[PDB]
Amino acid sequence: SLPKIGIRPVIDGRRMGVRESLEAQTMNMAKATAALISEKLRHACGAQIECVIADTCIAGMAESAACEEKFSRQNVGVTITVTPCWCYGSETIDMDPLRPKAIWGFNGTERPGAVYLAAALAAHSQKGIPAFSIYGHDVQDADDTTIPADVEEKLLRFARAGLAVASMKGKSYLSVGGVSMGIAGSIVDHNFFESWLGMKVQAVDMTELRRRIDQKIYDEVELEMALAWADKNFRYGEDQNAQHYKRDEEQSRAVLKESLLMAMCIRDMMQGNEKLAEKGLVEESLGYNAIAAGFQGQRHWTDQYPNGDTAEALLNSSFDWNGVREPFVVATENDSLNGVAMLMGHQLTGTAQVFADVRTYWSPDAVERVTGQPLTGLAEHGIIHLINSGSAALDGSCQQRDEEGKPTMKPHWEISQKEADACLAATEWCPAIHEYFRGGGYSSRFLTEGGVPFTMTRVNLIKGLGPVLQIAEGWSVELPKAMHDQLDARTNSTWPTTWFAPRLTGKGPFADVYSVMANWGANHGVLTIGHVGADFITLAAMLRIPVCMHNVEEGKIYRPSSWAAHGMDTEGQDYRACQNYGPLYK
Amino acid sequence: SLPKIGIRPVIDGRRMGVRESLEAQTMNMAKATAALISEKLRHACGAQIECVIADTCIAGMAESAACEEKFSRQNVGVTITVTPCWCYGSETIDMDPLRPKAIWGFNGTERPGAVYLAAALAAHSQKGIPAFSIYGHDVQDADDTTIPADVEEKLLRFARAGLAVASMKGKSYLSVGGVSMGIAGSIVDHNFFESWLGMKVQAVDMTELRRRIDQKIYDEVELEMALAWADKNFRYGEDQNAQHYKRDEEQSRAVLKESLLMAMCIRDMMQGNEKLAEKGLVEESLGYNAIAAGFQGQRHWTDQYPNGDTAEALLNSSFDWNGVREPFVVATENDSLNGVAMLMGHQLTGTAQVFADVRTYWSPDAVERVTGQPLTGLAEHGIIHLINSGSAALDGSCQQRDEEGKPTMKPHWEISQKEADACLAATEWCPAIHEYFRGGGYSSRFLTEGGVPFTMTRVNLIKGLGPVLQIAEGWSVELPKAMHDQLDARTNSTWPTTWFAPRLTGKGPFADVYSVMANWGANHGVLTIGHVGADFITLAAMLRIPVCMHNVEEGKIYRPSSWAAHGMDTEGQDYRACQNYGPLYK
Amino acid sequence: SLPKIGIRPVIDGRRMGVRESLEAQTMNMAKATAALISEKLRHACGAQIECVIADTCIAGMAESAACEEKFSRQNVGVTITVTPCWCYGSETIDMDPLRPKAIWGFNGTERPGAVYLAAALAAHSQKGIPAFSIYGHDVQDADDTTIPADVEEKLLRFARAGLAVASMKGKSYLSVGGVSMGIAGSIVDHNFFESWLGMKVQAVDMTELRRRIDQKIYDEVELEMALAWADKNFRYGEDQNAQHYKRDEEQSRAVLKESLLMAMCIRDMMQGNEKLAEKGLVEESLGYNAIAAGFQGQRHWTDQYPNGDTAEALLNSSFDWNGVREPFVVATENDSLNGVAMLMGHQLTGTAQVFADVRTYWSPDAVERVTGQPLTGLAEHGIIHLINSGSAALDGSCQQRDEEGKPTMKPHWEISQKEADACLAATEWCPAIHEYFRGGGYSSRFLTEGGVPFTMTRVNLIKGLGPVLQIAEGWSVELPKAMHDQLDARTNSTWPTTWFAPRLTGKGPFADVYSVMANWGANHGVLTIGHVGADFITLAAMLRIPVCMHNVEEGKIYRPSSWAAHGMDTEGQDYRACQNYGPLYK
Ligand SMILES: [Mn+2]
Ligand SMILES: [Mn+2]
Ligand SMILES: [Mn+2]
Repeated sequence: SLPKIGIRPVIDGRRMGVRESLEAQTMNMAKATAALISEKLRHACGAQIECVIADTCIAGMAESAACEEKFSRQNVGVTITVTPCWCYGSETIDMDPLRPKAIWGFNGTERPGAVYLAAALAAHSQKGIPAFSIYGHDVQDADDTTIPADVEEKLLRFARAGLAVASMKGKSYLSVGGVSMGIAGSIVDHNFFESWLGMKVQAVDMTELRRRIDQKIYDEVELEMALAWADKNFRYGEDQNAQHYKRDEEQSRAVLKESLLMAMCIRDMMQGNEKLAEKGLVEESLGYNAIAAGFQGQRHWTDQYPNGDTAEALLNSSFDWNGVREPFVVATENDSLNGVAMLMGHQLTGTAQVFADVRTYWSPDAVERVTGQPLTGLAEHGIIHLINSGSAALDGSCQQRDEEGKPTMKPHWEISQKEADACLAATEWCPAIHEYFRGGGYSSRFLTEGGVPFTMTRVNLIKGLGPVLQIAEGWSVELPKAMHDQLDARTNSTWPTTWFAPRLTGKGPFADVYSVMANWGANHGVLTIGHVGADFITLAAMLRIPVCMHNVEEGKIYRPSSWAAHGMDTEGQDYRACQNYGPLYK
Repeated sequence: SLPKIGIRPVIDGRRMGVRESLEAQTMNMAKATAALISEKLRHACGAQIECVIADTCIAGMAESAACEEKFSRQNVGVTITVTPCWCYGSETIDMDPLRPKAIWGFNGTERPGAVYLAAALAAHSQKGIPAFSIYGHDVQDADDTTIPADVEEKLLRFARAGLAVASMKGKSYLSVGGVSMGIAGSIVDHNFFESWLGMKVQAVDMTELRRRIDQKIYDEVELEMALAWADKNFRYGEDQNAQHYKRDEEQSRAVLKESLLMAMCIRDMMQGNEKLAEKGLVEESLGYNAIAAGFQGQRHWTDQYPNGDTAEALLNSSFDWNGVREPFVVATENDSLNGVAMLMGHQLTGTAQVFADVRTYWSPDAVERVTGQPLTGLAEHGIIHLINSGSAALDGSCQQRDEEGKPTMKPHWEISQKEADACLAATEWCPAIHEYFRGGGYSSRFLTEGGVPFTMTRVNLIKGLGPVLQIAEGWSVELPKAMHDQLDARTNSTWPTTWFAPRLTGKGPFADVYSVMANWGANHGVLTIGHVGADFITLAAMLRIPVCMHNVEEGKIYRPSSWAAHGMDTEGQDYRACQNYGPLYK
Repeated sequence: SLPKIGIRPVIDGRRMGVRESLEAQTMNMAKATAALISEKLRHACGAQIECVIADTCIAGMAESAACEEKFSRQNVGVTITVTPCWCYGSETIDMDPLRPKAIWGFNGTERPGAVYLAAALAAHSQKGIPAFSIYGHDVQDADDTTIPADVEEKLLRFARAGLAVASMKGKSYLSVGGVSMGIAGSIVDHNFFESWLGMKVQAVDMTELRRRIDQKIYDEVELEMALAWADKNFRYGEDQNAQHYKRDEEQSRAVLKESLLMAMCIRDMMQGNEKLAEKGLVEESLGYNAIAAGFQGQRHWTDQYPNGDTAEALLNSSFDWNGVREPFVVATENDSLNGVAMLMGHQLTGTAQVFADVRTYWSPDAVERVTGQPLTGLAEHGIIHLINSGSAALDGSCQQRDEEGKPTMKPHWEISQKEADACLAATEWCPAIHEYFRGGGYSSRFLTEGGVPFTMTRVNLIKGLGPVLQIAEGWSVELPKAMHDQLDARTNSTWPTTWFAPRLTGKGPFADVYSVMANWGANHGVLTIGHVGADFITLAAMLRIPVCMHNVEEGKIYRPSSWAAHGMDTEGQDYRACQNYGPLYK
């Protein structure tokens, strides 16, 4: 049952003509705002956002409380309060501390909603319930129905981030296994998930994965459909293994089968499968109500059974053998923390999220030193090498194209069947190397097209301080083939690659590309299509996660009004305010 | 809408006949629970309590999730989880912080439900979401359908209290005027109502009340119905005023009219009146969505107009000219902290609450000196005089008799109109003394019957500590008329009276009657009928208000299990645990 | 390298003869202490305790600085300062915050040790580093070298506990699996182990155990030995499974084989096995450096592979197919918190530890109702069924016997091989009930001999409060054969049983037997032989873990001096002391 947005039309309660004068414009402003969001935006799942409107305009507590009754029955997880006139501050505001809120005041003189806004905001900050401000840059006339650029931008950025918050609430992270090679992020912090995101964590031991394959706790016909799809579509790459370690044709397909079964069995665990009920396996059918998940893999799975690379790549992809669909969020090396970043990215943009190891920083001096060539253009100042250990969403090739014909990544509802297969055609599946993946496996190798805007994000936990976010907006570069193959042969050529250059501000961590990587707080990161830092920043305020690091333009910063009271400085305000309000849910 | 109780039947997840073998009993047990609550309990307003059972038994996150969706659209604000078997702990618990919750495990051996209870509870306190334990004293045979008596007490005590938490949530306290005569409780701490109770505060200047009377903003037909009704029933008391400050009948009619108007205009303010819409006054029709109020009175109102003595009495009573109805909660002198006690007591009992000033402690030495005869029986160790400034719930006369035919106060739905008139028959209406109340008034004078159990409660705000709760289970007593008459003349004989004897423990404040007076945290207190200390204590723990003074036996103290982990000592664990979890809402 | 005990003799600084008088006495008293300790105490593993003395006698900063670097060199985890004279306080105290320290002032008149003790403690508590205080009631003459009874208890109790804290520092807890059946204790909290105990947690997925048994990563020679032993010594009980679920003998051989192979494999993982390195399995030969360990089992392993009933039971015993050894600590269901109470139990007593489900409380009324008979003697007031879900240290049969020939448990170095076979011939190996344990297994069933004194303990984590300790001293009982069989039948007759009865104080949780269970913090607990509540209380205090529940007479309560400054109440002092000082390690 999807969350909804609740519009609260708010009004001057005084009569003898004043209320009746204002009613129509007020409710129409409400309607306007439903209209704007519902057409402009979608859930990440794909569905149409349903906005709920109060039965009458609110001018005080009786009317205000009817709305709450109407909203609770209707699962509203966000609200916007809209008005063109002055109304009675604290009597009319929304006091539920759990939901993100925003106040839109019509910037006018004849209709001075802007005035009420600043007062209703001051009530919010005084009662410890922060709210966002929507304030038009230019005074409009009282007979105008248009919505300016700025207002619409905020209205939408707000709603984009509010629907993310409410979508996580009440849902599960599924931890298939636990700690992978002492990686911090795989030490799943149930209190972080419960207190900040409002999630439950379900832990499942990887023998549960094994059990499902063996005891035939999957859809047997789907396996054949999957394999059929696998055969027609999968272009294989070079085996790189030592000769005595190679696998014959029959062994190679048993690996492949298992790999596919793992993908299937994980999905069955995350979201359930009615077919297993029919098949009689009634217990296993319900799933763990999980919108994100991790798979440990190394060391203990991959030292005997096939690595999860295929399964991870297919589940993070927008498409598979059953057609196009909304991508899953499955973290490799069970990196619950990178999964959070993915899950936010997913819910903010509706697109596939590229899991990525932050492998190498290529210094301009260093690249001249081994390729003989110069880093040129976007890579002038240095390059960074994003390359996961055998898995990534296939959407990352960027064979998807926009309307202007440039390479990009897109929502699942915007994706035609031809673009699905085009992305497969960019993908060669190289066997895993047996010293590390003794059970075998297949990598998904691709190269992300150059010149794509990307947002590198990461969430870390810092003892004594809590969770923090890191952001680095940038671009993928496309190096000369001569240079590329030699840095690729240099690293791990079996694996998917992305060349990333980050926007520099010449300040602090973004002074030079070196320090960007040097101030990263983990070996992993998530790549989200686009420049979305401004949207990420707003979500981190809503969760009261401060941002230790970002290159987003100061003008673009959008947070609850309460934050500005915590200081003029954009960074300093964030730590005090986050400390103040603390986690949302407990 | 009214709040509902969610019942969560929880079950072992495994099949092969295991879940099957239990579904029946586990479902039957939720139904038995909802039935009992629904039969033996009512809302404070007299409505039937609905209960919502989960669609399926719960064994994991997915079923648990669907219970939540069901519960959210159904306005449930209390849960009880029931099981007769072991289940999967943290997967199956209710996670919402803002709801009171309980767990009831079947004390069986074939059915080891208490073994899940113990694990679930440990889960709760590890995850900072405390919950109540319901464990039956005696092992029960698997086929037994009956609910033990000790289990019934706990279930009901929990429901009774939980409903009160959920009833206050989102309602208003209407403060009519500001501070009265420097009384701390008249400084309305808006944050306390928000954070602790989940209510809001509406402030109305008393000029508004004047305005309604001036501009005839009230159902005019009602007024002559009121006035008619009083003329038929109101006894009158001697004018203890001076000769020059006495009033001719014409003047007296003016105050009584006004005294009865205030009752109606305050009531109309608190909840609203559709008649006012019908007469064109659509703004005033609505009300402030208020379940409690307070009226300032002195000095600024009582120095010109008639005091609220009469209004307050009738409003807090369980009947008026329109017959027997659920009482209101209006605080004399705008004592919002006496308001809260009144509110809490009323929600726990359904009955009317007696506002009292805590006027005199009469020593046994002191009584013998002024009357020549000693206090005897229940008054053996001292008496405390409880007498409010002119007002009190007429039901406080205790003219009502119960099933065994002895003095009491019943929930309004067990009040026959015949009894209603007996409480009016024992009340004499006496004029206000002019020097204090210049605008005059009438004061409901009655004498409470002896031997009636009472609990006396107060809430107080201690800066740097928060809200605290005082409780004192005791008896009202009858004194010999000669004795009573002397002590009434010294104090105020136009004012209603109750002679209170607190039950002693011989320890702390309850070592003697003097100490009970001397520790009481304010000049005002509240009388709830019967011995309801246990219910208050439970309610207090649900709201995380520590209890600082009580004479309830140690076995009766019922609180979440987490409390026990903060220490064996019932006073020590309470402060520490209350310090830990803090106010419920923010 | 085990920790050592550092003994500090301290002396009056001043020379000119007086110092020189005391030097002989001062260190003769320190050598007595080192002799007393190493005579009456041994390490839990069996080794003799090594007491390092300071090279000189300490009288100022200079000598005390030498003594530390010597003490750092020798691995002392505990210090005991002794003296028979005045010395210079702030100059002579051990200042290392991590080591648990005690000070032993001699009670003489010519030799004023008492005075030094108070000034030293005062300096300690003023400098934030609590220490214990040893003081004899009765005064002794300076020529007397014998050490009195009461000083002996305080020295032994201190060193016994300080060694516990010392032995756990830097060691690891091995988590074989993740969360078991949503049990809080099996959500291993890494930061608890680290901060409070100075331990690490190593997480291994249960698939790694699979690999070791499938790829023969074990000693195959021992395996045959084990099977041989198993055939010779194992008695079997009857199969209580359904017929269609009964295993034939070919299957029962494999199930047994793997159960035993689990034992061996889990051991290897904990401490290393060098036979493996010879065998070319060098990486698996090191192990994880573990002094406790949890095994998850349900649900994921037990739904396809044989359970750990047998393995757990054999590892936690004081003997196996290689004869008598220091028992291991393996927690069933990966309940790490029960593991911690086992670890503590073990370190303090050197015995085996019994892991229990706190399954049923049998009120007198209940036992009369069902058996027709009444409980009697120690069982007079109630009885609590302690029964683990398949596995328990076989020592728990209490077939081992003491000097007088009374039932008991002994540390592994006082257990005759004849005794171990006694313990084993009390057992019968019942096959696992198929529907809970699909994979099979063998549940070690015995009946604990009555009259034995026992201590039940538990550790819980409370959000906002941190860890806490539960203690209940009592005895096991022996009921009439007829009564036992009625009670056992309906419960779980294939599983090991212990009838426990807690000493009642009349107060709080120990007012009666119902309360004991009712306030118990989890489904699980640990049985440690005898009445060692006094020991756990002392170890808790060194560990800064409040004691929320205990029935130890307060005469025996022994904690650091600083505690006394936090109040007279033996409970309030504790919570305040623990919140002040908090975890030893970060
Ligand atoms: Mn990696
Ligand atoms: Mn008063
Ligand atoms: Mn158990």
